[PDB]
This record gives sequence, structure tokens and C-alpha cells, in this order.
Amino acid sequence: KLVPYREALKLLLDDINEIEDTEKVPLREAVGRVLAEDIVTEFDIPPFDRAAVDGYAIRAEDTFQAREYNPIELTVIEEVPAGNVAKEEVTTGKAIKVLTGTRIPKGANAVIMQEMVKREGDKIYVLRPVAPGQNIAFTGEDVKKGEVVLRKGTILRPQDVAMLKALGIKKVPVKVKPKVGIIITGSELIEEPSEEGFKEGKIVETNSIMLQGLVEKFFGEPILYGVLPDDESIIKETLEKAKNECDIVLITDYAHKFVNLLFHGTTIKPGRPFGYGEKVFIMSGYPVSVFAQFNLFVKHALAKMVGAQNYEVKVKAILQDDIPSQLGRYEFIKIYYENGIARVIKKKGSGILSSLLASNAYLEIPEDSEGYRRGEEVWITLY
Amino acid sequence: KLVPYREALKLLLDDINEIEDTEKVPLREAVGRVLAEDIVTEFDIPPFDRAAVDGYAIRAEDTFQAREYNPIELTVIEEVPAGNVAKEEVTTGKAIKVLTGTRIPKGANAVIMQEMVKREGDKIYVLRPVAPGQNIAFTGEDVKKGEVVLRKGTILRPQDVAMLKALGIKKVPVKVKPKVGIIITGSELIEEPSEEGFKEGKIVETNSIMLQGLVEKFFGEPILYGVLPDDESIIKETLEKAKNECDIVLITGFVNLLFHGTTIKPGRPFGYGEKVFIMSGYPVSVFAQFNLFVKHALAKMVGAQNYEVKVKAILQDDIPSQLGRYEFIKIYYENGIARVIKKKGSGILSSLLASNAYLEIPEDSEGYRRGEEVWITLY
Repeated sequence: KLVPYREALKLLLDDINEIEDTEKVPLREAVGRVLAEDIVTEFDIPPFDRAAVDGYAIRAEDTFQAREYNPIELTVIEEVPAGNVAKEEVTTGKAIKVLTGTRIPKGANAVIMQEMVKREGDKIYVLRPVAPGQNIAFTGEDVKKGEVVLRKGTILRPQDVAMLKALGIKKVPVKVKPKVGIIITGSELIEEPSEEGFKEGKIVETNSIMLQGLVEKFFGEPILYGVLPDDESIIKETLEKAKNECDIVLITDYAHKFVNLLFHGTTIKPGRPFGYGEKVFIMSGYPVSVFAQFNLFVKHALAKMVGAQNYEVKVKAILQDDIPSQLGRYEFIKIYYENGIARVIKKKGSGILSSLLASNAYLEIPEDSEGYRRGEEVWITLY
Repeated sequence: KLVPYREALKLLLDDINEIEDTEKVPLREAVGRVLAEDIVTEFDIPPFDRAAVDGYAIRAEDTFQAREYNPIELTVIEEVPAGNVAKEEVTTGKAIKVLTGTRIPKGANAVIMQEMVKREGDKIYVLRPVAPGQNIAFTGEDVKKGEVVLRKGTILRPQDVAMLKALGIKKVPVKVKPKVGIIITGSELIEEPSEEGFKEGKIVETNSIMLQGLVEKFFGEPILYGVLPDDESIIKETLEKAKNECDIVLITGFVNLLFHGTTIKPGRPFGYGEKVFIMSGYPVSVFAQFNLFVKHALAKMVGAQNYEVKVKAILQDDIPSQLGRYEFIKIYYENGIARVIKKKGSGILSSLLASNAYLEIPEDSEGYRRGEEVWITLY
């Protein structure tokens, strides 16, 4: 009995734990890494209340009864030079000329733009009510002291790394990349395309390099154990992989002889013969089928191991073509998404890699669905 | 006054040229690199006719009379082990057991699944007709000889690199990374918040590292020229050296000025001239200027295709915009919903952290009401 996808994904992921180990990596090599913990700032940015404009630091309260025909008069007791601090305080009926960046003087809770008042000698005139906090960049308006600026599980981008430099963090704590073993199997398989190779019925090996890239794309460090022949004794070095690594992936007698399996034979299509047990992922050998198995299983296991958040994008799209679907089978459907439209790539059928190249995304159709019509809106996952 | 955004983008990109230098990198470090040229296959893939299923290579016409009440007997003369080819030929009344991937033996024209027949001794029994070619992955059904399998300007992904390995390419020709000088001006800049200057109002310099990550994300190699003082060392000491050592140069805040003062908001004082990009000093303005200008220039330099993704979302809030200004508004996209990131300030960084996309509003628009369907660009 093929086990449904959602049951298989739960059995698999419940077996997988978040790796504990962390390490400090420099800002220059931090992009794409997963934060091990919350990052809390020990600094206010900006560190003090600043004038957002060249103006006069006043009391907002003093101008509440200000109109065009009732000008409130204030007296300018000081003008703070560039990069200085006000020596005098602000009391009722007073004002202190400041520049942008200048610390708001004691007493003041607002700043009025220079041009919005009439400068007659040592007096200024305000014609409209000024709000409390007007033109003040308050302390910590960017980030406040003791505030979480980046959550655990965040996948760092350039703007995140810049915030880290703003907080004075030279080397940021991130999760250690899960080591993922890769064993290819098949006496059929060969490293290079050649004439004599084709005459002896050999096909070029492709899943190794594809899985290396896919593991590196999703938080892991791939470790190659190479292509092996169909030989029980030599495949028993899967034990070396389980010791050396957190999880291990192997490509296509029987597979229960090497692994104690939670499941084997699943509902997905392609990728039906997928199984898993003891950190070992049994994969299908044909590129299209390995890709679907990676996105539906491996991708989510790796994300759980580093606690990755927001590691995939779901997009709403109008479906271009009909997708008829088998009941009892969870369809992995390759999509090329452009201009809000999901165009279905249909192909085969011998691990024919070109459909992977022409696709942008995938759509998942549950077992209880007979398919979708063109015009129906669908949710897809970007590669 | 202000040069419109679409006109200023066209002026910048017309001045930018595709770099012609190429480079052969191993498949192991090929992902993310941009293809210098088309890549044509020299072999059919699959290279030979193979079985698409575990079963028995037969002649199809032996089974034409096969009914459930008229089983036809074929004799298994050989069982091919995985990786080998048949030593024997399929003729009338004969079958050769094959696994998936096995080369189709001489004489056979179809493969019946093992599930469909019954095995008793050295004999199978076919209860149903099979057509010629059934369950056979024919030569070149994936890719034919001489076909372009990968396009010029493809940003390589794990599956593309897979195709390269299948083609026998050990080192793939990709564009050399465009070198991008980065010069930071500003007298109030400090390097870290623990310095005494921070409490007086000196600003921690974050635009350098943000631009390094931004350049590397979009095809380039960043070259640092550091924070330079207010002197002769700015104009054509560091700037001339940077123009000779790099293809383009970014400078946050002379050049023969193509334009200056554009209509985008934020990032109005953006300008470009002979490969040099005069950019803002505010992180949000620099980020917007990068996405609206520098990203597209890097893409043109390597001929990259499909370097950004545009999706459809529904606005959660209203977005008032002013006429005569091309808006760069940050949003957080999630499951078909576009929430607008509302926080603005003197030079904040947190609003870039809280957003994962941006919406562009043209100059001839007054804004969008909540509930409308806009197009956004993912970071």
C-alpha cells in the first residue's frame, strides 16, 4: 500500500531534529546562512532624539491656539552651531535654532521648519499648530535598545548583514550546515558520454551533480561518496555515510536489506518508489523523479535541521492548460510561471531532464483531486 | 527639472555594454553563473533506445491475437543484468527480460511490463495486445543532436548543471563577473557603534557591506575602495583608479554627467555618468536605486535572462502616492497578499528587513486603493 504524501512527510520530518551546533561566520560570508538565534541590539539607532529638519526647537503646547490671524510669538535664545549641543533649555514662549542631526534641547518636544516661520529679528512667528514630536527622529525609531532586529531562522540577505554591522557584530552566529551524504548506485552508470560507452549500454551519471547544487541551495554541505556498482558488500559502506553525516541520500533487488525503513512506496508521482529510515533517503535514479523527491521531502528536512523560515515562495497564478490527475496519486507538476500565468510543461518518462530545464516552479495536486481546468487559480512554488 | 524614471533608465542602459570576456568554470561552482553562449548537444539523449519499464522485450506482432481467452506463449531466452546489453536477439516467439534503462535488444520493437504477464518457468503469457514501440524510451526523446539545450544568459541552476554533465561538459563557458568599485563618501561616518563618535551622532557605515552583498547577488564582483576623506583624494585619485580597475563604479553620498536629479522616490538625487553611479547615503534610498538602476545594468552586462520574478498580489492597505514621482514602495508578500511596509525615517534600515518585495507606481498615477491587484517584484 502506497502511503499518502502528507503521512509520509510527517513520519519523515518527525524523525528529523534541528541540529544544535552553531558557528560564528564573518559578515562577508554571511549571505544565505541561517541565524542560530534572535539578534538583539544593545544600541538605540539613532542613539538620541534628533531634529529631522533645520528649524527651531519649540514646545508643541505653545502653538495649539495658533492661526493665520493669531500668530504666537516665540523668542530665539540660542542658535546651536553645526555638530554642537544646546547650552540653554527651552521654556514657555521660547525657541532654539537647530540644524538637522542636532540633539533636541532639554525642554523642547518639537521642531518647526525654518521656512514655515517669519524671522523678524530675534522673534519667530508660528501661524499653525505644531504637533508634539513633529520633525523629531526619536531615539531608536530605526531599532530600539533591547529589541529583536532579526529573528531565529532568518536567511540572511545583504540588508540583514548591513543591520548586523549597524549593531557592531563582526561574526554572526549561524547554524552549521547539515552534512548530506550522496551515494549513487548502478553498474549502468558512467561519468562521461563516449561512443564505446553507448555501445555497452551505459548512461551518463547526472543526479550526483544535481543533488550537490540542490543541497547547497538549501542550507547543506554535500559530501560525495561516488558512483558504486550494484553489489551488496560495497553498498554496505552506507554505514560510513550515516556516521560521517547528519542525513544521507542514495540513488537507485531490495532496499530493506540496507535500511530499517519507516516507509517505502509512496503516493507521489513521479517519485513513487521513495522511502526513508534512519536518516537515509532512498531516491529514484531518474533526474525528473529525484527533483520531485528532493522538493517534496529533502528540501523540508534540510529546512527543519537549520530551522529555516521563509525558504520558499508561494504564488497565485491562472492555469493555462487542463491537468487531468489520477485519484490516489499526489501529482508533482512542473510549471513555467510568467505574467501571472502557470503554463504546464508535460513530458516523460525516462528521466528526461529537459522538462526540468524548461520549468520555473511546481504545482501540487492532492490525492482526492481529479485535476484542474484552465482558468482555475492555483498555488505554485517557485524553484 | 527631474528626468523621468523610464527615460533615465534608458539613458543609463544605452551607455552600458555587454562584457565580451568569458571564462571556463567547473560544474561544481557553476550555479549562479551566467552562460556566455548557447550550448548545443553533440549526442542524442537518450543515446540509444532503452526500456521505460521492467519487463520483457518482445516482437509486438506476436501479441496481436492475444486475448484473455487466448493467451500467447513466448519463451524467455535471456535475462539481462543491470548495466549489460543483451547477447541474444529477439525473434518470433521469444522474449528477453530487461530492467528499466536497458538497451533494447536487436529484433525487439516493444516491451511489456512484468506486472502484465505471468511467469511460469522459462515462459511468459501475454493476455493483451501490445503496440510496436510500447514502453520504449526512444533515442533523443529528451534532446536531439544539434539542438540548443541551454540558452545564452541562463543563470545556471542545479538542473542546468545536470544537463551540462549529461553533455560531457566539465568546464562551462560563463561571463566573467563585472567588477564593481564601491566608494563611500561622508565626514560623519564611523565603523562601529562602540566608538565614541556614535553617541555624538556619527553614523555606522553599512552601505558598503550591503552593496557588496547586492553586487554578488546580481552577477558582479565587488571591489572595495574604503571610506575616503574630504580632499583631492576623492576626485580622480580614487575615482580614476576605480574607473580603470573596474567596469562600473558605485559612489554613495567629478564625472562627465549624463544625468542627475531623477524622479524616483526615494532616491531622487540619483545620477549616472561614464560608468559611475552617484547614489544616496541613506540605506533605503541606496537599496531602491540599486533595484531600479544598478541591478538592471549588471544584468545587461552579463546578458542575464529571468533575473527577477514578478507576481500578482492583493493590497492589504491603501498606498497614497504623489504625481510627478516614480514610487519605490517596500512590501511584504505572502500567499497572494501584499502588505505595504509603512515605516519611514531619517536613514532607517529596519524597513528593508521587514520587506521582501517592492511595488512600482508610475509618475502619472495618484496611488492604489486597498483591494486592487498590483504587480510586485520579489527581492
